[PDB]
Amino acid sequence: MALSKVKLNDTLNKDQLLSSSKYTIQRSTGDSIDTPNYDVQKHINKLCGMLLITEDANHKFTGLIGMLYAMSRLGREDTIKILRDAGYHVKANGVDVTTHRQDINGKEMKFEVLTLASLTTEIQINIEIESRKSYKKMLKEMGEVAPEYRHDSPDCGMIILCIAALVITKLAAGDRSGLTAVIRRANNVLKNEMKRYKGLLPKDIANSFYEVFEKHPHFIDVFVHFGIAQSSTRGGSRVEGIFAGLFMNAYGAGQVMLRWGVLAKSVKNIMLGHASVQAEMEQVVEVYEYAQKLGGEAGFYHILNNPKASLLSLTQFPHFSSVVLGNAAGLGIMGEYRGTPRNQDLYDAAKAYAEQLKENGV
Amino acid sequence: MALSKVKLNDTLNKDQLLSSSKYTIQRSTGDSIDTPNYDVQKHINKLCGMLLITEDANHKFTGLIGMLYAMSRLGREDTIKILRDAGYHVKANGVDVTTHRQDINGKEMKFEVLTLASLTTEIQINIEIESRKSYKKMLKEMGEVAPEYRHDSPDCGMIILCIAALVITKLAAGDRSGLTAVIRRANNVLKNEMKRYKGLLPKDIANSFYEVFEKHPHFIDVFVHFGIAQSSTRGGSRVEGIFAGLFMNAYGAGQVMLRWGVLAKSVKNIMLGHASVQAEMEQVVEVYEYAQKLGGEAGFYHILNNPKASLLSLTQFPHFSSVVLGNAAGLGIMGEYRGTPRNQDLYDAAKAYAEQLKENGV
Amino acid sequence: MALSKVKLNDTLNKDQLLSSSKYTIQRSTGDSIDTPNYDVQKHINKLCGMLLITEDANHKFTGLIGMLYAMSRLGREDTIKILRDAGYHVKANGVDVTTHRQDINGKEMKFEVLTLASLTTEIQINIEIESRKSYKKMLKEMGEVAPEYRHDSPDCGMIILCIAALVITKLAAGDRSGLTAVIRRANNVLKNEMKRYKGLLPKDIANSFYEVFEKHPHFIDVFVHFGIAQSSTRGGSRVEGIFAGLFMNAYGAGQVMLRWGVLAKSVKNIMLGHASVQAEMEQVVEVYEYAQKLGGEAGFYHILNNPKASLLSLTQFPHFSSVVLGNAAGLGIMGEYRGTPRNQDLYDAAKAYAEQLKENGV
Amino acid sequence: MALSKVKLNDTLNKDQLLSSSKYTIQRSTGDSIDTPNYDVQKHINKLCGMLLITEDANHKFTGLIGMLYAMSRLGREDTIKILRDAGYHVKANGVDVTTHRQDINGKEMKFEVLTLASLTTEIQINIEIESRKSYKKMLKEMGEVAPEYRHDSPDCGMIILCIAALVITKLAAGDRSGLTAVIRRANNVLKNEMKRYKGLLPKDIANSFYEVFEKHPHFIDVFVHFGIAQSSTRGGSRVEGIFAGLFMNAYGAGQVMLRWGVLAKSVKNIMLGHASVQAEMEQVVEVYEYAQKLGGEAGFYHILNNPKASLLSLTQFPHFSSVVLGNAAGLGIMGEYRGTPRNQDLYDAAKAYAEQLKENGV
Amino acid sequence: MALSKVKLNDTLNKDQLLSSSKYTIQRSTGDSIDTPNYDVQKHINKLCGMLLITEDANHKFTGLIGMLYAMSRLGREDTIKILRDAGYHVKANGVDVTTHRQDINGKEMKFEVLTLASLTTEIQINIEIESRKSYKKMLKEMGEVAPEYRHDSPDCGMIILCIAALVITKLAAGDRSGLTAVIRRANNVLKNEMKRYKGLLPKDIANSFYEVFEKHPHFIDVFVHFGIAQSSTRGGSRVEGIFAGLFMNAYGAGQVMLRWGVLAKSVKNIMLGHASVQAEMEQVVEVYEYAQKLGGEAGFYHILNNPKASLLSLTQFPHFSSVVLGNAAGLGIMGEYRGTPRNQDLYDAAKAYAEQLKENGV
RNA sequence: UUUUUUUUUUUUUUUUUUUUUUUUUUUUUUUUUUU
Repeated sequence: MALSKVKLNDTLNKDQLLSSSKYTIQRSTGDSIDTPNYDVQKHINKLCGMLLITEDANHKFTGLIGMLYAMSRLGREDTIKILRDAGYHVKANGVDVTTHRQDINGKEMKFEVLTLASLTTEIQINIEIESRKSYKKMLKEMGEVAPEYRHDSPDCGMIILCIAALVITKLAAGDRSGLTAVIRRANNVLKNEMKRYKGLLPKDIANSFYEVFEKHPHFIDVFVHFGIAQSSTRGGSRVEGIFAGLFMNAYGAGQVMLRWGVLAKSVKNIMLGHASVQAEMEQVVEVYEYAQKLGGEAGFYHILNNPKASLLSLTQFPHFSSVVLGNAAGLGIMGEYRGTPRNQDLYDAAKAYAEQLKENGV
Repeated sequence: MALSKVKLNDTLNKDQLLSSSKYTIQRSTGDSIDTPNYDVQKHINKLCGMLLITEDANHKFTGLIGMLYAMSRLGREDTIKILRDAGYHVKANGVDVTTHRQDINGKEMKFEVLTLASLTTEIQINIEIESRKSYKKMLKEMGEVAPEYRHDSPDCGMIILCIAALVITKLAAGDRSGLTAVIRRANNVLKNEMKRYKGLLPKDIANSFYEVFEKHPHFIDVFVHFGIAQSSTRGGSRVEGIFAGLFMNAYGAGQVMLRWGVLAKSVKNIMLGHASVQAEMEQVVEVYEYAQKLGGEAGFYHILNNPKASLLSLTQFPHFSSVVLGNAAGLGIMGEYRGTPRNQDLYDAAKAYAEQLKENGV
Repeated sequence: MALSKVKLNDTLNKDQLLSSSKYTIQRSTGDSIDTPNYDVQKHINKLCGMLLITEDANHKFTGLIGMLYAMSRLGREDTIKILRDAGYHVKANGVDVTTHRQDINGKEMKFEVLTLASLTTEIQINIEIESRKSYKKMLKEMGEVAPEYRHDSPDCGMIILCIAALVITKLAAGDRSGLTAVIRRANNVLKNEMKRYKGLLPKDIANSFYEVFEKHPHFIDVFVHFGIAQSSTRGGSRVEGIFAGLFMNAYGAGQVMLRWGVLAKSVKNIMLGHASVQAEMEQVVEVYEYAQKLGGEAGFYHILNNPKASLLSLTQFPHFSSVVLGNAAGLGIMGEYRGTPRNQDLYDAAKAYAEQLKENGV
Repeated sequence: MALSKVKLNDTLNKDQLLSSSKYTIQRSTGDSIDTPNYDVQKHINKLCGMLLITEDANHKFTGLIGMLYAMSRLGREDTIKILRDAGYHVKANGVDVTTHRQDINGKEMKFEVLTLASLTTEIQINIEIESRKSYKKMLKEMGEVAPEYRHDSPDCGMIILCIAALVITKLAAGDRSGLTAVIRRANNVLKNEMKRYKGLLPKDIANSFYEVFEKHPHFIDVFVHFGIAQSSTRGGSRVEGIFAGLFMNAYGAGQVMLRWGVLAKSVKNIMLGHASVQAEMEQVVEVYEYAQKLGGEAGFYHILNNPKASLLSLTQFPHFSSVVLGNAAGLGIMGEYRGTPRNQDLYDAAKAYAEQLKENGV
Repeated sequence: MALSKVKLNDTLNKDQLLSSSKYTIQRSTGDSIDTPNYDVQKHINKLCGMLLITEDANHKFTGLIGMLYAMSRLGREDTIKILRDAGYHVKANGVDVTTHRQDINGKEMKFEVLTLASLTTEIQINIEIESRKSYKKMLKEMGEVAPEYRHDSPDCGMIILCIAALVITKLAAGDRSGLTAVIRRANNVLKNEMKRYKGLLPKDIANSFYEVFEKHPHFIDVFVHFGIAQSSTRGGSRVEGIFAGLFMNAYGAGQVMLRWGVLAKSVKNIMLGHASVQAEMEQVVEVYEYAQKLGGEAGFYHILNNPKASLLSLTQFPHFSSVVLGNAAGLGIMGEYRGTPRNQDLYDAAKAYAEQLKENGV
């Protein structure tokens, strides 16, 4: 009857507001960050292969190198386009290949290097020298190495970006907490690669990536759109296939409570007949409809500092949050989720109901 | 049938009337309030950092200083634009950096200061001296301070503006009543900051802000639009993140009764079958439609002296107001809302119904 | 079918007729009523403050003084404009500040006074003397008065105009009947002001205002447009905000029956199925449409002698009027509305239905 | 299809014909009827006040006197203009104030009188003498009379013109039939006036007015336009409002059948499905459209001998007239309307239907 | 498509033809018919009053006398103008008042008479003598007669012209057939006049008028334009309104079939789907458009011998005429219209349909 | 060929207004596991 139209869609109104605000704040530093093109991908892959075959190398700039691989795989104009869509005021320090001369210990030698505002030909040739030394050492004691053991093979950048995906998985919390689980998974898979190569320091690579993402954030959006584009394609090697599964596994972070609530719904937890949640039913329905409307680009918000993610938190609905938490904990799956309820009574009640309901499960 | 068009939209008619009145009253004082630009933000941030690291400093002009930070972050032309939209007759006393000479206790020293019609180089250098003294004292007994303990770090203005948001939350009542809850929340959060710095007098900062807002009101609109613009952006630090959540938490003040009425609706309180509210159903529906039409810019009205807010008060609908109050109190959530009903009988009846309905909740 | 166009819009035809009549009657007295400008507002506010702080003063010309405050706040040209729109033939006796010399009891003293065709410097200095005497008396027995206790504060004219709004509320009846309710409300609010000052004689002020409005009517339109303009603004204090709520509360006088009819509609009173009102349905619909078309400037008609208000009276529809009256009385809200129905049977029937319907209200 | 344009608008054709006839008949008597101006209004009001305060005076020329008041309130040029628009051949015997000398019973006294072609200074001084005598008698037995009891007050002419409006109400029939209802309505109100003054002979005033309107007709148009102009104004008193309501109540005389037909339509009387009225539907629609087109100046036709009023009579549509009559009589509101139907069967049928439909009205 | 322009407007072509024929036939008798002016109207009215008050007078020349009254009311120049527009070759025998001497039975007496080429002073004085005799007889047996019983009153000519209008009503047939209905109506009205006077022989007056119109036709056009001019005026009495209504009632004679066809259309007679009338639809539409174009001066054609009236006869459309006749007769309103159809089958069919449709009328 | 009957219009009731009433007032950052 007439009551049905008594409503208030504060969420939609906030959305409209933040979408149309008429004003803007600016930093506009004016940086001149680099951007390569399709050409130097081969040199970069060879470099990553050297840095992989070499043992115990200081995997410091590895995350940077992988981001450069990504930008080269993408394209100058496309990178610039997404950056301008993101709203930046930066420039394109074009990259250029060149030879470097160095009288190494009484020998003039040619050295393939790239001009950059962040790299140094010194460390480049150091890397190349160490790779050459341990590579000839590897040639010793067997006579020859396979093609799948040398820097020339093409899967190196994808191997690094797999770890990058493992890190962007847990960057939601992003406090160097999930490093242990990251290492655990990276050893659970990639065993073939860990035996085929040796310059694999997962902890060091992850720390490097953490530093990179903590300082320069725009690489986040870069890597995101790169992974999305790579997934949409159907081409690539075995590593590219695993990479896509890993990347997509990190969909929908900072949104777990919604799915757990759907879970407790599908289990038919009795406690939802309580008036204290039957009230909030309306608003929770409305936010669910909002998420359904947004559809695709919904899971990657909390990855970023996108301000519209705060809407999708049921922490403001304490009774609902607490009952869902109690249900999931009674199911014995909330391993170490450092959350908290509000109505401890409802939490304990739902937990007791669930554990009672499971043991007598036919 | 024919009865459906018997209507009278007094609210819309009042809206049209006040929108088009043909006349205006003016004060037009002719003040020459200052306005900085993007340049001096660094000096101001350093100043706020000094005033933060220093202990037990008289946080008197801190609210003013934060407003100056805000105007500098915004822009001269934008501030002037919003002021003219607000309908002011003021001028732009441009700010200028300069050095000040002072033979401090037998030593001529240079002193970074800004010409202003509100500030004094004397108190500026006093602040700087006190900061330097306690900073070298902090350098004692440890040997060195971290970069996150010195005035040079960039989060100071945002730290102050967080408290500013906590204050504009309760400025709706605006009688220095919510100061206790403000302090409570400011200690519930910002514990990291309270340990990282020491010049934190929340009560004093809040009193300063109260004085500032009580005297000069235009800073209200300034701070509002500033927070809105900052929220719409996404590029920010952790402090900028917390600030946006805090600011948005103060959306929709002086409108709580609408949401509580929606609550009592969603609970299906039996008492709304009463004819004495079935009558007023029409007008309450109409005002709800008006609010839905206005959409976004609806919650910030009561923050201001905007005259159109008086429409959105259901106090003129006594039966509806009383039943909603009784329902919410029966739910045991109306903590200390100093309201009053009219039909005490309906109030008590709804409260009894609700408390009866909760205890037997399955 | 063809019957739908059988119609007769006597209301619209009367409207057109009275709008275009080709002739006019004139009085054209040729008065020289005064008009100040923005300058003397401060002196007038100080005068009102004196007349407020002084005790038991004969609040005789207070309504006149408040109207002068209003004209000064408005502007000479604007007052003249609205008067010419109202169709007057008066002149502008310009006001001028000056000093007056008077050897008070052996002392020559200067006296701030304004030349006027209504005021006298004698009574002006009498007021000032009494204010000074009781002000120094107030300074006794405490040592000092606060700034919010002296004539210098700026809220005096608004304080008077609040009572003016309370009076123009009930001026529709305008027979000195609502004075009791006026006093009741004026004591229900303004308690802070009644304790902060003492020259508050609400009955005397109201009688003064009644005399003023009974004699000079043009001040009615003046005060109306003044209140409208003040409400549209936002820059104001507590008193200014209260004033606007009070003024707007008097919207739509002599039109209560329409809203009560809407009420009885929303309650679905069974008696409207009667043919004796199903007939008049058409004309009542038409007048409702006329009111909806006029929209804003509809509620202030009965305040004035505007001749077009007689249309908006359902007294000519006796059956409808009587049923609405009976319904509202059965709801027990028609307190003392000295009205009368025509069909006493329908009146009693609707009342019985309503009271039957309320007691069994679920 | 093609049938829709088979039409014949005899009404419009008659209208065009009578509007353009090329010829004219003339009487052109050449009278020299008087016309005053704004000056003598005060003397005339004093005279009417004398004739009101005096008891049992022969209210013979009172209607004439009121018409003179009206012409004085209007203006010489305006009266002449409307008369020439009406198509007269008369002159303007200008009025002039003067003193008259008369040795009353051994005393020479001055007597304010006006030269006129219809008045006599003798009867003027007789009136003044009688007023003076009973006025001093009224001064006896109380000591003093109020200002609202003497001839000097300004509402006398309006008091007379109220009765004039009551008479022009029923002048449509204009056979001295409605005198009883007129007296009843003069006692329904004006009770305050009947107690405040005593020279009130409603029957005598009405007979005087009847004589005046029966002889001189042009005063009809005069009084009409006067009332219209007075209504359009707003500046007035209680008597002025009363008068306007009374005057407008006489709008639309000799047109009641149209409104009663609209009534029977809005009730949905079943009998209109009869073919014998479905036929005449077209012409009745056409005349209704004609009336809607004329709009405003439609109700005052039957007041005059304007020849175009005969169009707006549904007596020529016997079936429609009879069914409407039967419906209205079945509603029990056609009190004493001395009409007649044609199809007595349809009349009785509709009456039976209506009375059947009312008693079972839910 | 192309077929729409296949047309033939024989009616318009005949109209153009008869309008422009280039030739003329003439009689040009050269008569010297009289014409009075405004002066003798009073004498003529007195004469008619004598001839009315006198009993059983031979109302032989009464129609002539009334026509002379009409010409006197019109004007010499205007009569001559309309006659020349009608295309006559006559002269103006001016009328002149004079006294006649006659030694009546031994008494020389003065006798008011007018020189005329049709009248005789002998019969004039005979009329006057008879009037005087029966007038003094009327003075007997009551003592005095009222002013509304003597020849001096002014309504006599209008009283005669009312009967003249009743006759010109039925002159369309003009075979002394409608005399009975004429007498019936003349007794249905004018009862007041029939009791107030006695020289009223309606049959004799009508026979006189028939003779006059049968012999001299130009008086027809005279009387027509006179009635039209009198109707357009408004300044009149009861007899004038009566006369105008009567005159206008005779509008549109010899055109009844058009209106009856419109009637049968508005009833939606099924038989018009027949192809035999769907064919003639075009031409009947065209003549209807022609009549609509002519507009006003359309109804008075058949009154005259104007040759253009033969167009407006649907007798040449036999199927349409017969179906309309059958419809109207089935409605039971074609009382005694001595017409005839052509398609008797269609006539009977439509009649049966109509009478079937009426009895079952809801 | 054409035309073809019926008929003046008006008629009752009635000024309008009339009550109650400033609004605000509470709590709250969000994220956190497994593949």
